[PDB]
Amino acid sequence: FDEYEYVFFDIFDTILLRNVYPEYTKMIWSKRMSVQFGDKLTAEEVYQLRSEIEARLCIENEQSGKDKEFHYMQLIEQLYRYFITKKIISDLSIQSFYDICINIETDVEIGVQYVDPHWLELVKHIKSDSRKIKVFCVSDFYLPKATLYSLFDYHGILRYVDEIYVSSEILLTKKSGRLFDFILELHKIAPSNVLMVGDNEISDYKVPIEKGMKAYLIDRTKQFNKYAEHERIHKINTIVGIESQLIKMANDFRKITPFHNIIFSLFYFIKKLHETLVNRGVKDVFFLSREGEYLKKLFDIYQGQEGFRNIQTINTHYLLVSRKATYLPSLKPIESETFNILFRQYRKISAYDFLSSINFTSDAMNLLSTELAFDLQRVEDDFPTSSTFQKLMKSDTFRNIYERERNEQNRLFKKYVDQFNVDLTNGMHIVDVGWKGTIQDNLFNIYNGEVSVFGYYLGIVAAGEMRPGNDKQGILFSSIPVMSSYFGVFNENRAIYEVLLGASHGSAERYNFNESGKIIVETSKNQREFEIYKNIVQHTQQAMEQSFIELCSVLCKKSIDISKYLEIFAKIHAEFILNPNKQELQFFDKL
Ligand SMILES: [Cl-]
Ligand SMILES: [Mg+2]
Ligand SMILES: [Mg+2]
Repeated sequence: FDEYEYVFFDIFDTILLRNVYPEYTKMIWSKRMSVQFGDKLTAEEVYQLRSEIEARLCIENEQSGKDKEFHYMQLIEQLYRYFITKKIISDLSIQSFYDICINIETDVEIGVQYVDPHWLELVKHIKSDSRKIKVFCVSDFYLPKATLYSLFDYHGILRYVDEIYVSSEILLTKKSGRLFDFILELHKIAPSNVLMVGDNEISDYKVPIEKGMKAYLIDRTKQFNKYAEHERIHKINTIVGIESQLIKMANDFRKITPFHNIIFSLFYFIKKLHETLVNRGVKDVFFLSREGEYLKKLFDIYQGQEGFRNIQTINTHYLLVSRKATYLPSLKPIESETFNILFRQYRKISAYDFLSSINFTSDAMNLLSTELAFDLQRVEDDFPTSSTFQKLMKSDTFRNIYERERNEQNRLFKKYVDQFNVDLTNGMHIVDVGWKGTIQDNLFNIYNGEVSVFGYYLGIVAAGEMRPGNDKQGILFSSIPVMSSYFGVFNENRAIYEVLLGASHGSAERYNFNESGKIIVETSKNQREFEIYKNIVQHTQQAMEQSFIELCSVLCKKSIDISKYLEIFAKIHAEFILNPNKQELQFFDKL
């Protein structure tokens, strides 16, 4: 050994290593900023704008008596110029625009960074035994010192470091050597009492040796080869071999569970849905029972696999709703209600069917049938023109129970929603499989049009009562206004989505309070639907969760627009709908 008072460590590719090549973090930040601001600019246009500004400040700071370097606030101030002149931002000051910027990049770095385990035992040795050595960090970088304080604290290594010196705070670099002149002068260090340790031969050895310090150059040929082949594959707008990679990933999953490969469609839905919610500025989203239980499960996972930590993170809830629970409170007063939504698909029904669809109780059913001398069980060929329907509409007992239970369920459901701590002032944002968005039409009526409702569906084949304030969206496929690209692929045999997206509980029936006044949603326990999930759907739901993670490690933390490869997902989907092999068909009939 010699005898050093200070050990100076380079940061990047010395202490912190990246899963991606270092330039890819500005591309990922570019894609996430393009989603952040309304897709006004593409992921590549914001990235080109960052390049043009970064190399601009380098040349400008160079010939201002400073060194070739830029502070992060200088980049953000210029970005605020282009954004506000091109009308990309609105109601956004410079300070809040900086917050979104620095939080995307801080989460981006956190997602791909990892500390060198060799550096950990090393810095532990330095910070232990007995003789007291101080540990500094000198890095040529653009992020503020407070940002690298955050990263080191998050990695749990800031306890071994005593100072952090970044070229962005004083705009002096290790390359020019002036940053060394500043640290040695301020701290009053004798050069020969410093051991510099880094990966660059110029900035971490040649210049330190010239300044009088002892230096050690560690080898990174194995780490920079990993960056070399990763840059071969991941560019700003493409990933080479992504088609064969997905298709190969789709050949080995097929025997896991029957119809295991719709998980690729669900990943496209989850990834494009998230872009749409963040683009719309959505902070709260509701997943509808019961098909939405597994959809929320995958959406909560996805945000965790993308590294969303402090920005572009969405709170998700679970709204216990069913067609039956949401239709009654949405109706008009009996003087105007025609029940057309119920009569457009069901006509050959019984009074028991009708009184259950408008969600009457068995006591009301056992009183109306008993009072009006009709059979509750008897099914009619045309109920809207039936005698029993004409009897009910005229009966005052019906007319009493109708107004009482329509206004109560409306009051009880609305206070059930208030328990979720969501401000419907900006809008109620809902996600489901759908096809039609029936429940959404009910929800919008329940609030009497005072609440803007936004629907986001896996697929949409029927518009229903779409109108201003009642908006619907088909993420994977839609027929509004026109059929979207590859409509026939995902619409064909679309029943498998309802099968594989079963929930663990019963269907939502009605709303009432518990003991204290808090609203409890009663569910109908259908024993055979419970057995289907427990013994079949639940197992395949968790087997697809694992293949969903592997799709995440290949498609999360990238700069790609997922919509550019919908054809690849349409390809994979068709290979088991246009040719579903052997027993997969018999599994479909069982449930
Ligand atoms: Cl450096
Ligand atoms: Mg370095
Ligand atoms: Mg990692």
